Amino acid sequence: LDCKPEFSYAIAKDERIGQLGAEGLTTTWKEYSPGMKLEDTMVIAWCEDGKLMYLQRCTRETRYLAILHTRALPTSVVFKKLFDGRKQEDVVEMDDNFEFGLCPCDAKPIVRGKFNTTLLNGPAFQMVCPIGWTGTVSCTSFNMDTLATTVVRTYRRSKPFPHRQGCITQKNLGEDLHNCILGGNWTCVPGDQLLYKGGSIESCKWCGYQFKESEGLPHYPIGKCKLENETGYRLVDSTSCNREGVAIVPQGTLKCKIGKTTVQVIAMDTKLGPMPCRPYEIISSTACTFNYTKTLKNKYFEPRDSYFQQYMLKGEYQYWFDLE
Amino acid sequence: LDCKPEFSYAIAKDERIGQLGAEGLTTTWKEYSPGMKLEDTMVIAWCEDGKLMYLQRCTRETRYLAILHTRALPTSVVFKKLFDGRKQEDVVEMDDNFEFGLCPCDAKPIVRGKFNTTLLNGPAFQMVCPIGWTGTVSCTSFNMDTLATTVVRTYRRSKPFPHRQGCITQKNLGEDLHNCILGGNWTCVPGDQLLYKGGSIESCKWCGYQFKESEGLPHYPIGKCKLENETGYRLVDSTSCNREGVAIVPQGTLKCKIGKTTVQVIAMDTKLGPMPCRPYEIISSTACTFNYTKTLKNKYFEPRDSYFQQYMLKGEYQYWFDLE
Ligand SMILES: *[C@@H]1O[C@H](CO)[C@@H](O[C@@H]2O[C@H](CO)[C@@H](O)[C@H](O)[C@H]2NC(C)=O)[C@H](O)[C@H]1NC(C)=O
Ligand SMILES: *[C@@H]1O[C@H](CO)[C@@H](O[C@@H]2O[C@H](CO)[C@@H](O)[C@H](O)[C@H]2NC(C)=O)[C@H](O)[C@H]1NC(C)=O
Ligand SMILES: *[C@@H]1O[C@H](CO)[C@@H](O[C@@H]2O[C@H](CO)[C@@H](O)[C@H](O)[C@H]2NC(C)=O)[C@H](O)[C@H]1NC(C)=O
Ligand SMILES: *[C@@H]1O[C@H](CO)[C@@H](O[C@@H]2O[C@H](CO)[C@@H](O)[C@H](O)[C@H]2NC(C)=O)[C@H](O)[C@H]1NC(C)=O
Ligand SMILES: *[C@@H]1O[C@H](CO)[C@@H](O[C@@H]2O[C@H](CO)[C@@H](O)[C@H](O)[C@H]2NC(C)=O)[C@H](O)[C@H]1NC(C)=O
Ligand SMILES: *[C@@H]1O[C@H](CO)[C@@H](O[C@@H]2O[C@H](CO)[C@@H](O)[C@H](O)[C@H]2NC(C)=O)[C@H](O)[C@H]1NC(C)=O
Ligand SMILES: *[C@@H]1O[C@H](CO)[C@@H](O[C@@H]2O[C@H](CO)[C@@H](O)[C@H](O)[C@H]2NC(C)=O)[C@H](O)[C@H]1NC(C)=O
Ligand SMILES: *[C@@H]1O[C@H](CO)[C@@H](O[C@@H]2O[C@H](CO)[C@@H](O)[C@H](O)[C@H]2NC(C)=O)[C@H](O)[C@H]1NC(C)=O
Repeated sequence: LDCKPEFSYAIAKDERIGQLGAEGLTTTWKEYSPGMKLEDTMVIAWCEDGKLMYLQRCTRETRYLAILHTRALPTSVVFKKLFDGRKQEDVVEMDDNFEFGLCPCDAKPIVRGKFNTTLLNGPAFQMVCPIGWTGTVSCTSFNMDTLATTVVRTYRRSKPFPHRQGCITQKNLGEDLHNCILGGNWTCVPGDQLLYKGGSIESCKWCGYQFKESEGLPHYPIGKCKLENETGYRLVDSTSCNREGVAIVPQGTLKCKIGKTTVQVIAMDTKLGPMPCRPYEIISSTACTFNYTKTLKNKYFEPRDSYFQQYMLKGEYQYWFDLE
Repeated sequence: LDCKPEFSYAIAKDERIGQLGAEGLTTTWKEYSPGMKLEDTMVIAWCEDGKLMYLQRCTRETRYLAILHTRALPTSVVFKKLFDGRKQEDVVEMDDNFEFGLCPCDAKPIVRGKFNTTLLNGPAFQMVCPIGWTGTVSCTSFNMDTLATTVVRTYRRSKPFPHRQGCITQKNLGEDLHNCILGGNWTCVPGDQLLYKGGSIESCKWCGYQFKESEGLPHYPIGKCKLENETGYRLVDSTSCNREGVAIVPQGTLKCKIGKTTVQVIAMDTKLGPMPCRPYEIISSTACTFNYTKTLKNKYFEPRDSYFQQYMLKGEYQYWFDLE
């Protein structure tokens, strides 16, 4: 129903009309206002403009609204029931996208469940992205004198939630993007690393050396490589950090160049082998004239010398020759 | 009977006195000399005391002495029979030293034997180095009236002549020494070249090029090689004058060396190989400097470039490199 300009209103717990008037009032009478509001310990209620509304502020006892025309007789009071009255204890199965929770009887939540995924604002409470959640939250309360304590209402989740609104489901552990197995924003219980489905890429990391462009590598992209918009690295390819006896590493022993990047490399074997990377510092010194560079045991950089149609190789250095 | 002063004497074959003299006369009449001698092709006589004595120089024709008294009629001569005219024949086996032949009755020899080995000086003849000859010369004689013809004596050699101290048994052709199967000085009917059983060589000939010294060959000596007492070459070996895909000839196409000697040489193939023979002229041309020479497509002379531990080959030239 609604409220009307010329009536008195009050609330009541039972309709019992005693001799003198309404017997079971909880409140004092109240004459109309466009936005009048009425108040007790089991309910609040309100009129807009133009309409009767309420918000049960606990639910153990049953409450009816009393109404009595301002002039009319006390024993003439009329009751429409606003919420039913029952006790004790509950369960509320929380729907797949249940988010904002709200306990009743100024009662503090107790959280049993799989993981942490909660925001407690007093007896209010909230599931922040509990994707993959199970547990049961019981709004209990404790008596200080007697150390007994008891619950009003349980909210059950036997089946795990699925995904939802703005629930970020990918975290950085160090520099690597990692999945979120369960939960979303900050309840991320992280998983396996993210694999590269595709995308316009900015940067590749391999063997502990970070590259921009296709140039020099067995293929591009390779190693692990991160997107422009994003923060961390997605897996791609675990190509081994060795290129036929010559392995590329942090530490030593001579420096060549891939694409634009510096690189250190050490040789594992001493047989004839191709250096993977283009070389660093090419030093010259026509009669016969010759450029050369430093190398490893038996390892040849391209290009071959045209003149001797071959890679030309003392033992430490690889040479190139022009004869006039 | 006897020769007296008041007579003339001559000799006759037939006892015939025809009209105007004797007919059978093989002389001109000889006036008495104390020591007159009469001579013809059958017999020769002499008067020593006035008594007569003669020595037949052949048997076949029967002869007389003619005697005409220096006054007398020609038609009155007389004759004494000096000796009879038996026509018999003999046969003669020549000593192993047999050397010089002699037919009798002014009789042409005609010769049957193995080869050419005779000098013919009318009715006498000569065997020049008849080494290993066999045959029969026979001193035949014609008659133009009767067209029969006959021999007086056959000289036989059934068994072949051995060699005989004074006969040269090896002929020189080109610069090659050659045996005489049959003959000696200029009757040499030559044979195979001489095999070199041993002795000091002055010069070897291999592949059309003359070597003095053991240096730079499979061994020494080799090919064909001529001794210090001699004039031409005895065969020793015939090592193939093509060497590991590269062959050595008169004309073309570049000149390497062995011992002190020049050698022309052509390529048998292209697939890599070893020469063998040092090279002609090494042309030089400080930082790096480089000596080199010309060569054969993929063929290398010794020694390698030490500095690269390998053979050093652009395509027509072999190089050696100095970084000091
Ligand atoms: C469960 O999740 C939240 C994550 O945000 C944690 O909230 C913090 O709780 C600590 C209590 O130890 C408080 O001091 C902070 O006020 C909260 N911080 C933030 C950023 O929210 C909560 O503690 C987690 N539960 C744990 C770690 O047991
Ligand atoms: C998880 O985080 C994201 C990003 O911070 C949240 O999405 C933004 O939330 C703000 C509110 O502050 C709104 O303006 C938009 O909905 C988002 N921002 C923009 C620019 O679009 C998301 O709501 C978070 N989820 C939680 C906390 O559960
Ligand atoms: C950065 O960019 C990639 C590639 O565009 C983003 O991937 C998008 O996100 C959705 C799912 O969240 C994918 O299905 C689509 O492929 C992408 N959408 C569009 C419109 O391109 C990725 O999420 C971004 N990473 C961030 C913001 O960290
Ligand atoms: C050795 O280094 C020199 C530089 O001093 C190279 O010189 C190049 O040679 C060409 C002609 O052959 C010149 O026209 C260019 O100006 C030079 N190019 C560059 C990129 O500098 C020489 O070719 C080098 N030899 C090698 C790499 O074997
Ligand atoms: C023995 O004597 C004569 C004269 O020397 C040889 O006659 C030769 O025979 C050839 C036939 O091949 C004729 O053409 C010539 O009349 C002769 N030629 C030469 C080169 O002598 C006879 O053959 C001699 N016996 C030989 C050479 O073995
Ligand atoms: C071949 O010719 C030579 C000389 O022109 C002859 O020489 C004689 O023979 C011996 C060899 O036994 C040589 O030592 C001497 O030159 C000569 N010796 C004497 C003792 O005079 C050789 O006999 C000739 N043979 C012929 C033509 O048949
Ligand atoms: C040059 O010397 C050789 C080797 O010595 C001579 O061969 C000799 O001759 C006889 C046969 O005539 C061989 O059986 C012997 O081997 C050699 N005899 C001696 C004593 O060494 C060859 O005849 C000579 N060549 C000439 C003179 O032209
Ligand atoms: C290139 O030719 C010259 C000859 O002019 C060689 O130089 C000689 O070799 C030694 C040591 O190698 C040098 O010390 C001398 O100056 C030269 N000696 C004589 C006697 O000339 C050079 O070694 C040759 N390089 C080659 C063949 O690779």
